[PDB]
Amino acid sequence: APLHIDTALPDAAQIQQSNSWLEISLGQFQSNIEQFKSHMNANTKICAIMKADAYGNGIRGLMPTIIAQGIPCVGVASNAEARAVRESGFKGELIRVRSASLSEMSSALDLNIEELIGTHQQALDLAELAKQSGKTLKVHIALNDGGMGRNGIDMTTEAGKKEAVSIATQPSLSVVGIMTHFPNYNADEVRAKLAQFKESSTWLMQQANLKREEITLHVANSYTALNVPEAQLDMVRPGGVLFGDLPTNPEYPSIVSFKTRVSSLHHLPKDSTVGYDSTFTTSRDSVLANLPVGYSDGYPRKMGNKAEVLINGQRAKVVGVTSMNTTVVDVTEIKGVLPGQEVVLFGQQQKQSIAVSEMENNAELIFPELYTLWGTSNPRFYVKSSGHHHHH
Amino acid sequence: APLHIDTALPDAAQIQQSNSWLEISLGQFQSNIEQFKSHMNANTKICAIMKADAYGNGIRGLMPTIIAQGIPCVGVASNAEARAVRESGFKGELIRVRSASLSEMSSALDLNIEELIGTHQQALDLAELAKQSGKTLKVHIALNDGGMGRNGIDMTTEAGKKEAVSIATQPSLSVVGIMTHFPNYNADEVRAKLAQFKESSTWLMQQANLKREEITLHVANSYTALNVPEAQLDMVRPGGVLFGDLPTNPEYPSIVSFKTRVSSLHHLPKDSTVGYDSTFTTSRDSVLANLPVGYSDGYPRKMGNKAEVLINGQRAKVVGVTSMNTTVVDVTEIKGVLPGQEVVLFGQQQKQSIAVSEMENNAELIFPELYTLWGTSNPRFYVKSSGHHHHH
Ligand SMILES: *Cc1c(COP(=O)(O)O)cnc(C)c1O
Ligand SMILES: *Cc1c(COP(=O)(O)O)cnc(C)c1O
Ligand SMILES: [Cl-]
Ligand SMILES: [Cl-]
Repeated sequence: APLHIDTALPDAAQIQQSNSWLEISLGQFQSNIEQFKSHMNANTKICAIMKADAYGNGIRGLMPTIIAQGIPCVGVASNAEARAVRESGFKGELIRVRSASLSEMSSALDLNIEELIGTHQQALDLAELAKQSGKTLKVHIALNDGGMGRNGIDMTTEAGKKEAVSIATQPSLSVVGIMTHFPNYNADEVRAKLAQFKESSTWLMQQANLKREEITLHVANSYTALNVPEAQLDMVRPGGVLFGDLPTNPEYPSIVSFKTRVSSLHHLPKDSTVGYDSTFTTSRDSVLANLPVGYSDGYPRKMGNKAEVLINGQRAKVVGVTSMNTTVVDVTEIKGVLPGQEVVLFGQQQKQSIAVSEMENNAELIFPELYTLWGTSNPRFYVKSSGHHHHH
Repeated sequence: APLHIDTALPDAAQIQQSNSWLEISLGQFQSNIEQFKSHMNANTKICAIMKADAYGNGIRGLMPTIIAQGIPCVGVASNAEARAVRESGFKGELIRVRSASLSEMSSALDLNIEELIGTHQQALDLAELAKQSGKTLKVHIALNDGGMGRNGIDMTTEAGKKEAVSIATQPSLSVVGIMTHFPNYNADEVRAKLAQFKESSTWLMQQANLKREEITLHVANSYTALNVPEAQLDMVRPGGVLFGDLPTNPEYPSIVSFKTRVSSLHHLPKDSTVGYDSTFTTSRDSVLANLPVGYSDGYPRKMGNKAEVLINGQRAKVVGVTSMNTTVVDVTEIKGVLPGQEVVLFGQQQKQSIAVSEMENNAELIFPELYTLWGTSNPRFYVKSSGHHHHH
């Protein structure tokens, strides 16, 4: 992960001289949050999950919305993300959503992170950091009832139960949450595992003399929070749906668009090869648009000869394999194309749209594999537009 | 591409609290440059190609070597890269290796870039920038003899020849180079296309009254420079081989390693699922190492259930699909594993090594697709080690 998340929001001139960039719809983000909120039970609260620099969309540009919306908790993965969240002025609960090294945890003490632990050694290490800093550190215990086999303690054996109790009774730590996480979007499996989580967490709280009313039980990602409402419990952990990436729930549109512009227009006669390995050959006299985007910007090699981009409201085929920095598009039958025109690589333009399913099939990746690396490799511009006195 | 390339080189403490990072062997980079140099004809010179933030390896950390080695020319793609090169103090020739938008070219005027043009409109636009800035701008003309169908002017038709002459005779520009680029590593095809390039460039120089001895003819990437030596001409453009990524020439080892550390060690009984979609189930009581690296750091989802990582000098299988931020490894039969130990995701550790071919097969990507995004998504640490008074 990036060591530092750049502090400045790109301005319009900076975007103008960028090769490619992300346009983030702040109004769509606001709307997705409000829509999500409308489905949450009275007794739950929201922890907005902002790992991978807010799913590529950018923590620094999005935090003012999180604050305005009064969201009480934010989740992150890296220390740089935790810093960006605190630097926005956010004074709510900040949780880490993964296991983190002792070095990570120690360097983050001033950020007031609630770490996520699933092993005795993590508890011992944090207890020592607590002792050395003259305080009690707040932690969440990850349980393995969901079957992720990832950050949690499995309690299906005597040894696992014993280890869980040791975690939960560690001197110098305050257990503020107990959680699990589900591996798929199968509502019936989630319900079965939720029941087991209730049993395990109840048992653990009894053994460790924890007080139920002081513990936040949380298990739900975006899918679960909306589609298994009885799993909302004390707190939900939506990430993807806020950003409009919950495949089961298309009523939350994606907030991200990936754009570039036409740099130059080149005339190539019939029977001309394009790109490394000469995988495409023109069948007619052609006009090709040269775009200064390639796989080092996160537009994969596999897009070549498969994907279309949008130029002047029309679909144009990407021809030849993508280069490291450049993509070539066939604009022979698109009229009105000129250098400098905006190109949509993912998103909408006039009446055309590139679907997520379209991106995934062409890239042979899942959508978050694309957008998380878009976000480390391109500047973000936060577009704010609607009608009167309204966000979207 | 990133809007700004971070100015500071990560220090040791910063790396210690990073989740994952790249280790760049500066001695190997130095050695690759010196070895490459030893094969260059007396009459050629080197333009080190540093696009995509030096192929993920980092312009800022590598420029002092380029300067010490007296390399006369550097190539870049983005304005941020051009800035990072000039900010190192480099006062040699700086060329752009792709078509760039008018907005990019205009904002870069103070960087003294020699742009790469293949269309009349680019020539007209640059001539106007030259006029407005009260100078003559230096340019390279890209010709399409190599058949990339990308940044160049195709001259196989009367219209293409006429356009090439218009580019080459544009008032207020100084043509300092004429170039092409080859689409594959087929030495016989390269030789045939080289002959055609000589014919085309000779013809163009005659028509535009250019003086041969004032023009740098350049056609060779890494492969071509080493394997078709008659194509070295006046200047070569090696990128990949300097960084140790020339598949045909394994005698230039890769300079990059991708690392993380063991965050936590988890006991999971037989018949336990791991990861989203539960694609792996333990067949025995297991100990799993939780690593804080995932696909948002550039370690792809496809690595899961395929790849191995190196821990304590031993290969360990990645189990379950990679998460956005976390990877799980089976260390049941690896002794000596402890939290905090270094993990090699790509590179060497003791007597073990992960091959490039291994990475490509598992990721289903070509190597530069991996490392360019590693470099936008992780800090770089420049390791300097050898024996006495020597770089490597
Ligand atoms: C990322 C993640 C979330 C958010 O998941 P979505 O499916 O994007 O809503 C919540 N909790 C944990 C532990 C996660 O890793
Ligand atoms: C990137 C590129 C190079 C360097 O290519 P390698 O195969 O990495 O040596 C040289 N010239 C141009 C025009 C390029 O695009
Ligand atoms: Cl988990
Ligand atoms: Cl080219």
